[PDB]
Amino acid sequence: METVAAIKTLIQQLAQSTDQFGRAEINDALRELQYSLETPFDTVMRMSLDTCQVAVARIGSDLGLFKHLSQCASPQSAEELADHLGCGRELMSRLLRYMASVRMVQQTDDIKYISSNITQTLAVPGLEAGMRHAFENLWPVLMALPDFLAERKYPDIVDAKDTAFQKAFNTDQDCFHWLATQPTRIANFKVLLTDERTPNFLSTFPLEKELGSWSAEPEKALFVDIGGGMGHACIRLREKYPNQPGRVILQDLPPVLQAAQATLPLSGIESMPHNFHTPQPVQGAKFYFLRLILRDFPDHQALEILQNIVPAMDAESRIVIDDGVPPEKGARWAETGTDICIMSALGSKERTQRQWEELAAKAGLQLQALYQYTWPVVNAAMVFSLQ
Amino acid sequence: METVAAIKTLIQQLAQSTDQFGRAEINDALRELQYSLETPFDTVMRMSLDTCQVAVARIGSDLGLFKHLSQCASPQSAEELADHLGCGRELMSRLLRYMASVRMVQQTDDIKYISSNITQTLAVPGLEAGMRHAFENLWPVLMALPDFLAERKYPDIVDAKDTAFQKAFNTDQDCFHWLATQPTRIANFKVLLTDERTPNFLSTFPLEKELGSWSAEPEKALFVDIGGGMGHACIRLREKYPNQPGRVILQDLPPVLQAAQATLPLSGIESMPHNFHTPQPVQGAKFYFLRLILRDFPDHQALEILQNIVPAMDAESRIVIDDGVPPEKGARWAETGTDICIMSALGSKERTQRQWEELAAKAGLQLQALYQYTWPVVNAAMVFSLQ
Ligand SMILES: C[S@@+](CC[C@H](N)C(=O)[O-])C[C@H]1O[C@@H](n2cnc3c(N)ncnc32)[C@H](O)[C@@H]1O
Ligand SMILES: C[S@@+](CC[C@H](N)C(=O)[O-])C[C@H]1O[C@@H](n2cnc3c(N)ncnc32)[C@H](O)[C@@H]1O
Ligand SMILES: CSC[C@H]1O[C@@H](n2cnc3c(N)ncnc32)[C@H](O)[C@@H]1O
Ligand SMILES: CSC[C@H]1O[C@@H](n2cnc3c(N)ncnc32)[C@H](O)[C@@H]1O
Repeated sequence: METVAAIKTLIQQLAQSTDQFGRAEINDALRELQYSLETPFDTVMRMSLDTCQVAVARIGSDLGLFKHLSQCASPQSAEELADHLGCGRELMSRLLRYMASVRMVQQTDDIKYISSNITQTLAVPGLEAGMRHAFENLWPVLMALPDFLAERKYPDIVDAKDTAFQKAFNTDQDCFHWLATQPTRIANFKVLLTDERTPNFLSTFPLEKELGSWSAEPEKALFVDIGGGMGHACIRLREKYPNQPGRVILQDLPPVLQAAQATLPLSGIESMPHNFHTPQPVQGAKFYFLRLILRDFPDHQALEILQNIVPAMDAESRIVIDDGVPPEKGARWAETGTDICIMSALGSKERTQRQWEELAAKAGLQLQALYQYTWPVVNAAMVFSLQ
Repeated sequence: METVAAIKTLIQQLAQSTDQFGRAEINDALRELQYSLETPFDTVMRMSLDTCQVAVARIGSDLGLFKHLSQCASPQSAEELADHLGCGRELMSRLLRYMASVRMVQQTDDIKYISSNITQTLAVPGLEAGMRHAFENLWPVLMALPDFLAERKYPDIVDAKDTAFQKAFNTDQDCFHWLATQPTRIANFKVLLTDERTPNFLSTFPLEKELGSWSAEPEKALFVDIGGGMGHACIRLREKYPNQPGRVILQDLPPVLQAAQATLPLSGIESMPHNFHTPQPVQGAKFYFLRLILRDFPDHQALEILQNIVPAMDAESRIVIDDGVPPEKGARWAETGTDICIMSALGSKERTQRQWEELAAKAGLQLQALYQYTWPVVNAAMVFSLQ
């Protein structure tokens, strides 16, 4: 209709007028409008059928469909794609019709297919690995959660070894120990670590202000990236602040450090094997950095991780927790759905600012500053000192 | 910000101004805009987390939360709901924060909780049963589909006994036969049958034109509702055309007829046990009516269902197929996701108009008229005659 076409034009123009945070606000508003305007039948159909997207994306990934379509220079028929990818022709046609209906691909007026933005996204290895993680790891845990809670009379989940994960995968191990026995899941996780989120904390972190008159002499450490994965934070730090002296150290387990060597700069960033359940070896660093680490642990274990760092700190040292800080009320779906998932798989939780401060106070830490860098979903670098 | 509030105001006014079909078009446009404006990370987070809605709706149903909240006269704290419903207080608080973020409930400015439109929807028994069906029946089949297809080198699914269902539930039975052996699932399906879709075919079906000079004597049947469930079509027919002569007959299996007695009118509608895989007993009826029946069967079995009716027809008899008629191109998510689901569970498929005509021609039937009654997703009463 002319009205819906005009709605689309105006929302597209408003989205172009603003920045990425304004666009995120607009998208959340579109979701709220959808939910408020759907009929009861629509609500049930949406909940029933939006499930299809993850399974169908998993199939397209298995087939290599999104990568292939992303590199195509002209629209492709369903028969061409089926023959190229080794898929039944009718199966491929039905899959593509569904995918086009949810913009996973685009369907042309002559019933051929081209890449959409979502096609290109699912072709990126790290983002593809995120979707595959949702299918193979998250889905079974969420499928097990309702009956787990029912059988246990709805307990408050507090223990990584006693949550829905153990029911879903028929094991008594916690998720992290179980994963070490699953090579294909490990391989997918290694690809998942190559995804770099944007924006990052350096977009708003006032580094020179927080540094003050800290001296890197004689040979002190500026930045210790604890569980840093591929070291993206270290790389971006050296990129934005190339002249700031001090050691920059990536700490992780040996297999992921080995994976990180391929893309690490030739010099300037150390790779130090370190298990963050053991005392922090680097003494007196300016910043001990924990990005998306503590969210994966219940309070008692997250506390242990902080307690292992505290003895290494001097008066100028800071622990920087870079993580989600959802609000007391009005939290968005992308910071509450995470909470349900990490509850069900890891026994952990999202933490408000007050909850972060309580946890850190148990380690003897005090919040000095908080630097938000995403909106409306809150990710922030929280700077803690001793006392 | 102010912009988001203005978008909501204007879209709400436009939605109020139009009818249900215009609102459905607007909602589809809002979904398309959301998908087109999300970031790559947003896409993966959405696919990862929208899954949570079905699991959390199942938990809320298990707790009786939506029915309870729907009958509350004031906002309720999370502690009050937890204590009343027998749920851990922190678990209840986290569940409610997530539900509020996806409008499954509403959160007030003082962090209490009231019903939303979706709360009320999930409190309705038939719609609740739809959500429970999505969780317990659809989700396992979709979880099994990618590896089923991979192990079988991506076959065209054509057989109700050889699809993802058999892997999901570790059985050689087809879905309907297996479900008949599962009493709790049967009970849920009986509640699901009490949901009546709106609008229905009588909103556009020119009954008097199709009847012509047809005579109901001697004791002939006007309308035979084959697999009619609770008999809603019979009830609405008698309601809209109370003076039209001719028997009106609800045909289904005995347990469903028994369930239907509670809500059936005291006179005017016959309850006749009949299995639609067997020859049709009522001879020379004007309309043999099949609503949302044939979509659940692959072509050879749907053909058998029609062939069991054809010998009962005289020259004035018509078979009326009331079902989805998705377009050749540009089909919507609510008529393609259905296709993927019924492929994976039942071996069946959605059918375009041309595919319906091919199938019916195998039974000796010819399309006379097609009366659409929903938009933009196509449901239509297709009228077939002999020859
Ligand atoms: C969320 S991932 C990567 C987060 C990373 N800081 C980032 O934002 O780029 C968590 C990281 O913690 C690492 N890790 C898990 N257990 C660890 C342990 N016991 N000691 C050190 N690192 C660990 C993983 O190998 C992984 O690289
Ligand atoms: C989609 S449901 C209800 C459809 C119904 N026409 C309506 O629109 O409400 C399918 C119906 O077919 C019935 N059914 C399933 N197998 C049947 C059979 N073999 N013979 C007769 N009815 C059957 C079920 O009991 C159910 O009522
Ligand atoms: C976008 S990739 C991260 C997504 O997967 C979920 N997730 C990530 N890592 C884990 C993990 N180790 N265990 C359980 N869920 C996870 C998070 O809720 C998020 O939605
Ligand atoms: C509102 S319920 C409609 C849903 O029922 C689903 N469905 C799949 N198999 C069956 C079945 N055997 N019985 C009833 N509904 C089913 C379809 O996928 C559709 O999304």
